[PDB]
Amino acid sequence: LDNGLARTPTMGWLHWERFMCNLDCQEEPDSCISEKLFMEMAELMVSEGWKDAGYEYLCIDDCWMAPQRDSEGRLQADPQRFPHGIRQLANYVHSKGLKLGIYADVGNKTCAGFPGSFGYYDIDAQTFADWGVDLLKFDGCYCDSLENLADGYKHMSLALNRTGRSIVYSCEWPLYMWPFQKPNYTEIRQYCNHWRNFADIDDSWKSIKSILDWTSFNQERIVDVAGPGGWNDPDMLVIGNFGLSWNQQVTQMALWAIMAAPLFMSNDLRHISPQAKALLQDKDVIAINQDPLGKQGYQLRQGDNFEVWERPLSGLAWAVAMINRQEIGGPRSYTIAVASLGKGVACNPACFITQLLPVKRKLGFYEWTSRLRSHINPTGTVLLQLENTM
Amino acid sequence: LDNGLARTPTMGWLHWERFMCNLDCQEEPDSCISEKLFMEMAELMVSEGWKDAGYEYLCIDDCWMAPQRDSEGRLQADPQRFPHGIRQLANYVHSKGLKLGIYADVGNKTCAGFPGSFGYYDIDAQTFADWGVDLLKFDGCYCDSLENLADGYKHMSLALNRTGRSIVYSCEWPLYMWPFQKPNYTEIRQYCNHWRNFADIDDSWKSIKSILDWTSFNQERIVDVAGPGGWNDPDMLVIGNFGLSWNQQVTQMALWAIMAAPLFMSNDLRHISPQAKALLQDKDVIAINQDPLGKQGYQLRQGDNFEVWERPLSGLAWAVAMINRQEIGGPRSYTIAVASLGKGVACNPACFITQLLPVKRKLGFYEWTSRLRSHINPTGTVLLQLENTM
Repeated sequence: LDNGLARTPTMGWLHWERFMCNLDCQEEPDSCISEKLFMEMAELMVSEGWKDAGYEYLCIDDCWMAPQRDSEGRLQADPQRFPHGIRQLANYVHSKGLKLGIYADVGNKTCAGFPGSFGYYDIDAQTFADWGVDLLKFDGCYCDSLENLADGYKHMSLALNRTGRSIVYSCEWPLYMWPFQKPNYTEIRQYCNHWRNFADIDDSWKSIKSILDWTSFNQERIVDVAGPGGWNDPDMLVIGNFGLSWNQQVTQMALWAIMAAPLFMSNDLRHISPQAKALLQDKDVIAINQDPLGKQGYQLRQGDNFEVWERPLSGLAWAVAMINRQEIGGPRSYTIAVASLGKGVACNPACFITQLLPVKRKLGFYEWTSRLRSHINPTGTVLLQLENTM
Repeated sequence: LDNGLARTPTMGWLHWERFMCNLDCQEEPDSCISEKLFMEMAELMVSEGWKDAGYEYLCIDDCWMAPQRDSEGRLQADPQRFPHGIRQLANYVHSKGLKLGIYADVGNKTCAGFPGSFGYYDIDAQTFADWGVDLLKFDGCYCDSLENLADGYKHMSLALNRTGRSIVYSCEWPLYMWPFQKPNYTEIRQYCNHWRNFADIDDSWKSIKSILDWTSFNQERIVDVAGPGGWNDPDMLVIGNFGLSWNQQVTQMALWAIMAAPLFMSNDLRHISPQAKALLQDKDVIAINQDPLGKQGYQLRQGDNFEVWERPLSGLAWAVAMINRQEIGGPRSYTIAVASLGKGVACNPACFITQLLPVKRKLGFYEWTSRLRSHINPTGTVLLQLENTM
């Protein structure tokens, strides 16, 4: 989508995975989906230099809206949970130098069961533009057919442009299209700033394995189309929570960088290990995700429970990631010919590799003839960055 | 097994999960199964007060032996990897105040492919007793029938007593009996200090889930036989490595305690997060595992992705463990009537509950009538200990 936006993969925070559809502010006023929660996440994104580090988009997901529409046919925030409404919430967020996402659904309802947008795209866009929204996540629950779905996504996309406001448009289109026929990715790219491809993420290594595995098994399909203004979305960063171990969290952050994926954390910024904050804010790592070139990485090699992934960067740099998939034993040793690495370009004649993760130790100079030996952790990843002599 | 040993569940360290069958001391001298490894683990068990904390058995698993037997028909250490042999290694360990485990296999071979003990039980026991072995793990690979397997386990047990030395006898008997018929647990209890019931553990929550689930799906069978001198073995502690998050590691430690399991660590004592150490050495928690009573705990309640486990202790105490099995969202609240707890005894009339894990906060006094409210982390467990007013 050529709205001149998402020129690099969007970074921000999205409530869904961690905060789900919680409507109880009796007994749990803390996880409750309410302004006080966004207002507090906003307040914090500033304090702990998430914003400094590049996360700009405070995103609301499903369950913000009241049971039904008002008198004019418009949506509204839930009266009791967003007493002040969105215009004001937006307002507040902006003031802290941030940007606001909201969520809606192509069909007759959101996935939560709340009002959908079928028949209302024109009006609904306007509302959003009106409130000062900066990003919209459109979901695909509850709709007739692929015909309709395909049209809603398009029609909504058009509408948002018509409102004349910059709004990052994040679509769940492709996901809903299987298994009814592969999606035309070039089509979607023309309408969406980014798109959800596979299942939902939850707090598990299983989840992560399977997203990686699927993105992996499907690369020709998707790796090529990705580029400035239109990214593949493998889903949120769950680093921070309860499900993944350290090496597994590095596996995520490393592979979301290789993937030129958007980076929306779903976690609780109010209680977060300080080493999860460390990872999630790694400059060099974020820079890889954010590489201005925008070419999406891919899986090079596979087998003996190891995976090799690599991504071309600007200035003849590359990122390489080695995952250990063996969930037993201790850290394993792995070696590749530095020549079979960055297409055979990076390290001809000479190479400068700094390991970025899990540590950031500079390894030396590597000859075109040289081999890279490295030790990987069970379920972890080694992420390296390569430079040239040139 | 009435050898007056394992009167509480054995604590030590076993190489297998973390170190597996690693024979390359060329390129990996550090994981290589070698005396230097045990020597060094021994060295460290003392330094970092693993021994202080209760872990006493330094255990060798598969792959310590030479390709075949010597001239007299005895086993022998691999010449190159155990230049000094076992008698000396044993010796060294004892001096540090520790006890030495070894591994052998009922059939024609070990699982690694190395020499089995079919036809050699009598001699082989003697060899072990000779070296100063304090524990034997007998495995069940490569043998004809249940007929034979059943006999080897018995015969070996007999033989070890005959040597006249104290040797903890750790059997893999029941495991090799399915799916060929349920095992007679009373029978096994007469010959083994403890026994492996389910599949092998690896570094994953999957593994942990599935052991828990299976032990749980099978309690009547096994829960009741366990007592002093004869324990159910759900396999090693993998806390310390790469696979499990914090809350998952607490789930293991808590649950292995409830399960009156032996505690054999398989991790690298040389590189270990210092908060994995904390947990692994939690006195209070260790206590529960070692409760002198020796009644094994069990799963009380189940569902809505929660689990309730409890164990009777001495002096009318009980441990309760609550597991949150839901791998999405945030921490959940759970409540039980304190009355429905320790069979209804514990907290009649009154109750003193201190949470042991994941923190060790004292909660108040609880009335017989009282409810326990608690909040569990996705994939975590809350471990509570309950005392009486009496």
